[PDB]
Amino acid sequence: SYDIQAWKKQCEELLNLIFQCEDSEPFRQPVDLLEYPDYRDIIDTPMDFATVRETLEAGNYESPMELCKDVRLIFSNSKAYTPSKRSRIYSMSLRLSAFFEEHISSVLSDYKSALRFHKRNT
Ligand SMILES: CC(C)NC(=O)N1CCN(C(=O)c2ccco2)[C@@H](C)C1
Repeated sequence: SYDIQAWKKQCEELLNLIFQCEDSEPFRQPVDLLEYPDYRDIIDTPMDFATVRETLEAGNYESPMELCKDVRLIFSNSKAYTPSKRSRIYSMSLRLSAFFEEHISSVLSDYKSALRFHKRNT
């Protein structure tokens, strides 16, 4: 399975699954700096799943590792903002993260395998 390009549609389909999860609701759009006027004091780099989908569809990811780093930033930002480990929105974040990690591992493995095959004889 040595298709170097296959990660992109695999990531589009996984973003579609994430958008169907009720747990994605708080993460589908950039945080509004009205309801949370301090947000930028805590969080240096906002990220959300619509920004990730747009960056992918623009042709602005070179690899599924870069997409993975942005998705993990959504979850670390939610960790940085939660008052406790017992919030609705942080709790939703940890379930969505488990689901994402379960599905992205094969995408990453297949991509890195494809790149090693492409360099086998270099
Ligand atoms: C719908 C809109 C785009 N999202 C939004 O307003 N958010 C999502 C990010 N966020 C958290 O991560 C959080 C952790 C604990 C409590 O809140 C809050 C600032 C609320």
